[PDB]
Parts: sequence; C-alpha cells; structure tokens
Amino acid sequence: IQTSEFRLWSIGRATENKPRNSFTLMVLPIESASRDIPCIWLPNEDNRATPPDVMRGEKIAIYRLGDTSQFYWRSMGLSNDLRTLESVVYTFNASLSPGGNFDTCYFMQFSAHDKHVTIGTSKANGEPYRYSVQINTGTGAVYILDDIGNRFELVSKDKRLMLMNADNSFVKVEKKAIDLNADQYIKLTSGGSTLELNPTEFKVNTTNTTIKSSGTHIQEAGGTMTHKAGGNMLFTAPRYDFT
Amino acid sequence: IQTSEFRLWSIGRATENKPRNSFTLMVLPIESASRDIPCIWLPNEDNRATPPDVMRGEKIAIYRLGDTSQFYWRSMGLSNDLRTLESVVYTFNASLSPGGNFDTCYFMQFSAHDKHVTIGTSKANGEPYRYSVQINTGTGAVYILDDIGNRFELVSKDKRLMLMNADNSFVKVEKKAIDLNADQYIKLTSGGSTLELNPTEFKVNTTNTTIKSSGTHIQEAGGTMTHKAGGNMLFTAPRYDFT
Amino acid sequence: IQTSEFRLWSIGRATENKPRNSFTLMVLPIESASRDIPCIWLPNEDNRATPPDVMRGEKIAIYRLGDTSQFYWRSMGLSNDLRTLESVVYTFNASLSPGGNFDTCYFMQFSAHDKHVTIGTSKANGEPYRYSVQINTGTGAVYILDDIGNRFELVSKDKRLMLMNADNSFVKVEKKAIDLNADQYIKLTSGGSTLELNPTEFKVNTTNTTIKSSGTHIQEAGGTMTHKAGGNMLFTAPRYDFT
Ligand SMILES: [Cl-]
Ligand SMILES: [Cl-]
Ligand SMILES: [Cl-]
Ligand SMILES: [Cl-]
Ligand SMILES: [Cl-]
Ligand SMILES: [Cl-]
Ligand SMILES: [Cl-]
Ligand SMILES: [Cl-]
Ligand SMILES: [Cl-]
Ligand SMILES: [Cl-]
Ligand SMILES: [Cl-]
Ligand SMILES: [Cl-]
Ligand SMILES: [Cl-]
Ligand SMILES: [Cl-]
Ligand SMILES: [Cl-]
Ligand code: NA
Ligand code: NA
Ligand code: NA
Ligand code: NA
Ligand code: NA
Ligand code: NA
Ligand code: NA
Repeated sequence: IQTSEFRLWSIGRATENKPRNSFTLMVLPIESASRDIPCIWLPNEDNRATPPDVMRGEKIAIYRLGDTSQFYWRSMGLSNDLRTLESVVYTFNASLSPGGNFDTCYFMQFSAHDKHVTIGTSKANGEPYRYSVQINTGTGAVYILDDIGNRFELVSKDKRLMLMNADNSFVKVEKKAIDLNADQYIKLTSGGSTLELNPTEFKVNTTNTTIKSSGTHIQEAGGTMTHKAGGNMLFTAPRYDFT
Repeated sequence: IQTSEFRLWSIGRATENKPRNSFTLMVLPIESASRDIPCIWLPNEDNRATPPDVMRGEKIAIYRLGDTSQFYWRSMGLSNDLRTLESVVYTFNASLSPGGNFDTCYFMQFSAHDKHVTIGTSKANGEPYRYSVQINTGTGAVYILDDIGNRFELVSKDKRLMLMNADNSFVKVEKKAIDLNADQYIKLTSGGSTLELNPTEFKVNTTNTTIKSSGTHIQEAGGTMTHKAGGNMLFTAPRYDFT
Repeated sequence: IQTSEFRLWSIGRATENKPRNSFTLMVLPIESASRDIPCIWLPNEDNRATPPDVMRGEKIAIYRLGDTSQFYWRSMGLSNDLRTLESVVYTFNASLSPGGNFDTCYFMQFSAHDKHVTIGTSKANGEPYRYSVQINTGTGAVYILDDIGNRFELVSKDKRLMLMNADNSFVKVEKKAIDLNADQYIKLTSGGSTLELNPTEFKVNTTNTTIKSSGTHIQEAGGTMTHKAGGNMLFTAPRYDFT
C-alpha cells in the first residue's frame, strides 16, 4: 500500500506562544511512541499569509517527512478558546511577476494587535488607483479612500461623517453643524429652480421667492442695489424712511 | 514507520442535516472495512467558529484516535452542490484574556439563515468604539455605524441614502427630496462667499447677489426691514405702491 | 490498524499553470516509490468555490483512493511566492433548494484577473433586494449599491463622491463643485429656521435675515414684488431712483 513519506507524525502541544512575526512553532509531541521540536508552518488553507497566533498549550498536528529533520506544524482548530490577540492576513496576489508588504496583492486583514480591519488593493497590474476600506478601531473610524485624496469618513469621537474629494470639496456632518465647501460652486437644483453659491455670487433663479423673517430683514450692498418688477411693486409698513 | 494514532479512519456520508447550532454530526462510514457515528467537528481551517452547514449525503472524512471512541468529522468540500442555507462566522479574537457572542473578537459573518452579511469589531482591548458594516438582506439595507449613533445608511424600500451622526445632524436623500438638518448651523462656503442657516438667522455674505423670480417676489419681516446701498439704489416697475 | 483507503499518495509538483476556469491539475509525483497525473481538486477549506490559481512548480499533495484511477490534488500552501494573478470566490449558499453564477448565494470575491473585490448577496430566499459592495480596481471606484438604483459612489478619476437614489435625487461632490438635485424639494433645517428650494419656489422662514453683498444686489421679479415690514422700513443710499 503506497503511502507518502510525508505524514502526520504525532499530535503535539505548543510549548510557547508563537511570536507574531514568526513561522516557527516549538511543539512537544504527546504520543507515547530538548523535548521541544522547532516546526515549520503548514497552512490549513491557501491565501492565508500569516500563521495562526498559536498560544501555549494548543493541540498541534506535527507532520514529518520520512526520517528527516523536516518537521511541520499544523493548527488543528481544537483550541480556539485559548486565543488572545489575533492578527490574520488573507492575500490574493495581483501581479504578473511572482514573488511579491501588500504592494502586489489584494488583501483583507483582521488585526487585533494593530486595531484595524482593512480591505486593500494594489497597483501592480495596471490599476490606476489603490483603495482601502478600513475599520480603524484604534482611533475610532471607518474610512473608504483611494490614494489621491478622495475619502468617505466616519469618525466617532468627533461625531463626523464626511464626503471629501481630492480638490477639498466636501460635505461635512460634524456634531451639531453641517458644512459644505467647494471652490468652484455649490448648486442646489429642484425642477427649474436653482440656487448657486460661488466665490463671487449668490444666485437664485426660480418662479416665486418668499423670504419671511419673524424678526428683522437686512439687505446691504457695497455697490448698487436694484429692485425690478414686471408687475406692481408694493411696499407695506407703518412708516418708510429714506436716509 | 512512526505514524500518529490519529488518522483518517473511513470516508463516510452524513446521515442527517447538521442542526445549525450543533458541532456533532451523525456520519455513516462507507468503507467496507446503530450504524451512525456521533462525530466531533474537526475544522478544515482556523478562525472559523461555525462548522459547515452539512446536508444529508455529503461526503465526510471520519477521523479516529486509535481504538478509542473519539470520532471526528471533517467536511471534504466535495459535496457543495448539496448546500441549502449557510451561515458562517469567521472570528478573530481581540482580548488579552482568552476564553471569549462576538463580545471579545472581530468577526465577519455570512448568514443566509438570518439574512445579513456583517463585519463587526469589539471593545475588549481598549477600543473606544465598536463598529459594524452590515448588508441587511432581510429589511433591505447597507449600514456603516458605530455604537454611539453615527451612521451611514442605504435603505432600499425608502430609496434613502443618509449621513447621520450622534447629534441628529444629517444629510438625507430620500425619494424625490433632500433634507439637511443641524441644530447649530448649516453653512455653505465657496471661496469668500458664505450662506448660513442657524436657529435664528439666514445669512449671506458674498460679492454679488442676484435673486430672479419669473413669478412673484415676497419679503416680509415681523420687525424692521432695512435696505442699504453704498451706490445708487434703483427701483424699476410699472408703478409703486406704499401702504 | 484500520486506515482509510483514501490517503496522501505522493507529494508532487504542478507541471502546468492551472487554467483559471479548471478544476483539473496536472501533477508530477516526486516520491521515488505520460508522467503527469490528471488530478481532481480537493479543497483545503469549505465555502471556497474556486481552486487556487496554482502555478507550475508548486508543491502539491496527491491523494488517491485505493488502487483506483481517482487521483486528487490539494494545494499545500508552501509555494505562495510563485503566485501571479489570483481570483478567489468564497460562496455561502442562500437557497432552500440545493444545486445553485452567484444567483443563489452570498459571496465575497477577490479577482486580480477581473480587477475587483466584491461582496454580493442574492435574492433566492425571499430577500427583497440584492446588494454589492465592490472595489472596482479596473475603472477605479468603490460602489455600495442595490439592484434598483440606490448607490454610494467613490469615483477617483472624476474626483467624485456621490449619494444617489433610485429617484435621481443626489448629493454630488465632483472636483471643485458640489451639486444637489431633488425633484420634489431640497430643504435645509436648523432649529426653527428653514430654507427650501422646490420646482416653483425659493422659501426662507427664519427669525432674522441678513444679505450682505460687497458688490451689487439685484432682485428681479417677472410679476409683482412686495416688501412688508411690521416695523419701520428703512432705505439708506446716496440717492434713490424710481423708473
Ligand atoms: Cl520564522
Ligand atoms: Cl493555518
Ligand atoms: Cl524544503
Ligand atoms: Cl505583497
Ligand atoms: Cl468647515
Ligand atoms: Cl454539538
Ligand atoms: Cl470546516
Ligand atoms: Cl479531549
Ligand atoms: Cl466572542
Ligand atoms: Cl426630514
Ligand atoms: Cl476542470
Ligand atoms: Cl483549496
Ligand atoms: Cl466519484
Ligand atoms: Cl450561485
Ligand atoms: Cl449635476
Ligand atoms: Na498574527
Ligand atoms: Na465651523
Ligand atoms: Na484544511
Ligand atoms: Na451555520
Ligand atoms: Na419632509
Ligand atoms: Na481563480
Ligand atoms: Na455643473
């Protein structure tokens, strides 16, 4: 019966917490047939760039190639209740040349250590822009952004939701205030009616205009001021004063 | 040739649909060497909290530790066309103490049963806020929100997209209407020109103001009304009436 | 010692780049005990619909059922540095009937080949709407949309962020301009003050109105124009002209 020389050699227990940036795991074999074995990571799945953040005492499957010193460790997924901080990166390469820092792959990263969840893309295959969808749990924010300045923003400590583009035009909802900003113009359109604000003008073009102030009304011009009516012009007040 | 006592014992077939909240699976061994075996879940991958939603008749790999009664079941991924409703939770623990309801982990959940896709974070390691990015397929919505009231919203039955913060400031795009609301002020800025609306004021500060009405123009003040011009003030109408 | 007839038969090397839409992989066994073997995909994990985009020379585990011609290939995850373009689809079925094009499942897809990252849902189990959260790296955009016209948009080449609903109401932030559009009305609310624009009206209802123009002020009506003040009406200018 032909069987590969590469086989499950012994069930084991991790003797140490795997260091975050390490692929080696010290494992103690616990089957009756120093005492630790330095094992190389054997992934449970493809497209996972980081080994599991194995804690001391987790059940580990130790694989061995024949009688050689090539030992491998595979997480068995039976000791999840031991996990503390976990950071996992799933990578999907996006370059014609192989080899590879996330510069040549699309990825999704859950990092408790660095306190973010991020989906990011790369510019290694003709893509014009890079993107990131990030939940930043450290500062407290959700971002949707490219690499040229366009950004959706939810920032919790400032109670801010914002639509911001690369030209500093934005719609900002921060606390009890809303701020719109645009260097060329801001225009409201409803049917045939328009209201525009631009660096030199405030323009309204509509059918009927009604400006009601329960208190005072003030309109002041540094230059000339014109009132024009195709129909009758009406003034109603207890008295009229011309300075 | 040393080999672990823990080995693939027999290929089998699931005899029942696995109940959603169960880790045990009844499996019938189908290799010639009651008839069902209660098996414990053996995961194919780490960071998966839920066993596959195995349907009756799926090919199952039955593992066994030596001659003991410890039987384990592993989905082989060769019977995907039998799947009906699936709910899968990937968890990434985010607490210094181990052990663990999603209160101590970042996670991503695809649930056909509960009709949502959700990416959520936890507040178990000093994070100031929790977050959720949810596609709610039951009610019909996409949400981006924290746990204090800041929210992006796409709600389909109401044709609503909204930016809403914890102070009830919002930019609402619902059906054929747009509503902006902010308790302190709403300000539009374009260059040196500003338009502000606040609880007691409507203020415009610009260079040139043009208000054209194809129909009627009405401005009414409960108190005083002042017209001021540094240059000539012009009135043009077929007739003028002072009440 | 009972062991399944289905076992790891030999470690091997992929002889060819797996074609994107293929489940078969030509593998050369490299254990001493034509020369290629057509193997069927054996997944490393459940809920993965696409086999890994295996490149020539990757280490492959060849499984075999007994002495039969049923050979299977499993990616070992030890040759990731050979990956070039990768497209991976994780599927989560969402239909009461089994069987299945993404029409009956929720899914998440990372595709370097087609240049997008997409989370999508289906309408096979009573869901009223389908959804997609897509990073389109080809055109350069992030979309959040349903299947009836509601859409959040980040489009990089146009420097556009937009909230757009099925009735063509939108808040558009494009380059140096902001455009709001709504067929019924656009209303700003701050406390008791309101500013509304609708197809026939421009309405302001506030306490105090101040319209300051450093240059000229023009208000023109095709019909009548009325000025009403409950208090004194004041005119201040170097001279007044009635046409
Ligand atoms: Cl290492
Ligand atoms: Cl793994
Ligand atoms: Cl080697
Ligand atoms: Cl990379
Ligand atoms: Cl501001
Ligand atoms: Cl159970
Ligand atoms: Cl599994
Ligand atoms: Cl046990
Ligand atoms: Cl938890
Ligand atoms: Cl409202
Ligand atoms: Cl095929
Ligand atoms: Cl796989
Ligand atoms: Cl078969
Ligand atoms: Cl499908
Ligand atoms: Cl427009
Ligand atoms: Na890690
Ligand atoms: Na301000
Ligand atoms: Na696996
Ligand atoms: Na489930
Ligand atoms: Na309303
Ligand atoms: Na592929
Ligand atoms: Na325009």
